[PDB]
Amino acid sequence: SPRANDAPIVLLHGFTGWGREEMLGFKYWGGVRGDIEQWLNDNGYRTYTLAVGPLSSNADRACEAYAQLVGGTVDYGAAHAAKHGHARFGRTYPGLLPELKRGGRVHIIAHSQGGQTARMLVSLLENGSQEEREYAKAHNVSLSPLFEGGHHFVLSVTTIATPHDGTTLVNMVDFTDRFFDLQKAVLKAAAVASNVPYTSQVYDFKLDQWGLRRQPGESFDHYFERLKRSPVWTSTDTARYDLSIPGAEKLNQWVQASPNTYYLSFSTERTHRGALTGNYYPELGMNAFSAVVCAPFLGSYRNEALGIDDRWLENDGIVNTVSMNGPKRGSSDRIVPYDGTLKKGVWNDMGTYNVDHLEVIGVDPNPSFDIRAFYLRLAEQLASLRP
Ligand SMILES: [Ca+2]
Ligand SMILES: [Zn+2]
Repeated sequence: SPRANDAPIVLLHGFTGWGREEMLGFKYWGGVRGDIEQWLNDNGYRTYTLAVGPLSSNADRACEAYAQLVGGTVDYGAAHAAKHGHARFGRTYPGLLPELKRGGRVHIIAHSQGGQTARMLVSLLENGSQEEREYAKAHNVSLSPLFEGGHHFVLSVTTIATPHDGTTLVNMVDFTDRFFDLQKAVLKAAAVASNVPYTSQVYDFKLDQWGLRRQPGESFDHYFERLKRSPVWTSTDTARYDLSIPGAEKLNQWVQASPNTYYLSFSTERTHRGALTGNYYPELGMNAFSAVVCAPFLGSYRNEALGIDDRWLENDGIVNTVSMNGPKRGSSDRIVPYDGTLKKGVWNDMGTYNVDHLEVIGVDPNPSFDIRAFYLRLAEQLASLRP
């Protein structure tokens, strides 16, 4: 497979994922195994890392990704912003790859939620947003080029353990919510952290658009009343909604595979099936948090009404394996098993790997998994793609 393009690679993390300047240099992409970006760069593959909202909707993360790539101030869209009640504009970036404005292409490699974000970015680049176009013209406000349509700079999207159909882990959270609302707890924690010096050097929640921080002149009384009125607490404009079974399908109904882009999917499992129940159980070696908290639910929760059947029980500790090969629920995308030749406009299913959600990015150890070879082989396939 000879090298047919020299397009750069960008890495795109999933839910909770953090940038290279965060977490004391402990890399999301590589974890305890090393630095994946550096492995790629060392082997002749130009690679950069994106850092978007760890807890934000794919829509918000897509706009952030766009800005970080070509440069400029993040623009969530006037219509979207009005609808969800958060700021329209966000952070300002100088641009990682302005060449993309001048005919350059890029490969995106994404993990978990990042796969949803990457699909959405491609859809927005290709087709823009009709709602944002109409709103801008109707109200006479500016429009981000992201919503124009007619941009084609993404050559490939690779997803690793992505919940294209959602994960039933959100269903567990729906149950737990009755006694412990996890979304609200995390947001309250982020609101506190926003007021504490230095914390964002360790972990940057990137929730500026909700204004969780006390503003310069603001009394605690004003602040508290202002926070009480924020729509953020019960918003569906979050990663949680997009990761859920209903939310992922909603995403799938408009975010489709572009005919100009190669899509690769990698699936993951770290479980074994019980002979009597057909339930799936975490293998020894699965990271402890997933093994105790998530895997038991993922491997036993059924909802025949929703079409959550026995096929949903195999998992990698965070996401149901069947969700990973490509979007299916509410989707018209085609998914084909890899046959030695990568095809445009369809999901190339590259197979299922016996590795858990965190092991596949090296955050959890697994000496049996040759993670270097995994990513270098992937880079070689992407470089083989004919533009
Ligand atoms: Ca492990
Ligand atoms: Zn938003």
